[PDB]
Amino acid sequence: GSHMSQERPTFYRQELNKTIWEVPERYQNLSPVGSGAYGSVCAAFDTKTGHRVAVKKLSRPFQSIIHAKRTYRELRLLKHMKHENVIGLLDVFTPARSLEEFNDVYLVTHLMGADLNNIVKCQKLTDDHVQFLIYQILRGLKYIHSADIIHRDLKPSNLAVNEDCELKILDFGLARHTDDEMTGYVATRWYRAPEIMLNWMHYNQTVDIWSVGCIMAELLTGRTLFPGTDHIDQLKLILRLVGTPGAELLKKISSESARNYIQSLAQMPKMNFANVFIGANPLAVDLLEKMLVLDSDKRITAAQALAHAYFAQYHDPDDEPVADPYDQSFESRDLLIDEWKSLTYDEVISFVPPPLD
Repeated sequence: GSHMSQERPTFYRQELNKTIWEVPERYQNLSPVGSGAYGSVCAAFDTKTGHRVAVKKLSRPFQSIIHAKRTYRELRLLKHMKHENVIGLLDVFTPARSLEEFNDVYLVTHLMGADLNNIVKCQKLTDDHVQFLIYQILRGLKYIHSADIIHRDLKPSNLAVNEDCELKILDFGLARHTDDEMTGYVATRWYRAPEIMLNWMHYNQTVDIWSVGCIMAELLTGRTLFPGTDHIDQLKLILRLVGTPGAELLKKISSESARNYIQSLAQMPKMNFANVFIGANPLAVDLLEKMLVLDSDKRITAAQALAHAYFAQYHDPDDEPVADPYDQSFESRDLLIDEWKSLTYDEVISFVPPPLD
């Protein structure tokens, strides 16, 4: 038996954050929470499940061809990610009755309550919290990478945490397929892998591992590991810890006109990690040493990291699932702005509500 017919939900309008929000009657009790450059966010009561959700309104998704393509890609990635430690798409909708009426896009996700920044300011985390937090990031990351995707912007504000210390990776705005000639700018300075900052090489998924290292270091010490004030300070901060790279490694990671500058620097050896993270669990220190290396070919992977002894209390190889490969073929097409928009419209319309369990 098949459905011949579909019933559009009933929508209602109200003013929130200086604009009219128009959402299905399914969502009630909307109130603003978050503000960002691209879309305002409201908490809401999801009458379908009885749980609180975040509703993000996108009003500039197709402003330009660049915006439009990025919106399409991001929605496909969002629709793809189904994993406990990765943000899921509970719903996506538009009030538009047709493609011609289409502009605003609303995304609905779980409302977590805090991000990792919040958590850090409110406590010094125990080694157990750290184990469990980083473990979950890595479990989510193994899944994301197995989809052939690089997150590219892991940082505390992109990590949602609840009261029970459960975590989800947020924000796929900058995420890309590994095989891309990378577009988009990762603006985050403190958590960004050196090879990305140098903008010289086609980098790999281990850029996200670097980020995890910076985050873990920060959870252990209670302060940002590499809080550079600019590109130069950021570099010197990093080389101080990890030691200046051999000449060979240099060739691959920087342009000559950068390579030359680096060499211009006073050379420094790799620091003793135990002294930087004094009183940290020795296993944690060992793992940091495997993450925070300049050579991306030697950097430990997510799947490897999960099997590291530091996670012995949590590691379950039978419960660390992988994804289907993401198909990025449409993103090689050269399309006009309206065509990227029509494609996005298709993705919104074809959205399949997750089952209730």
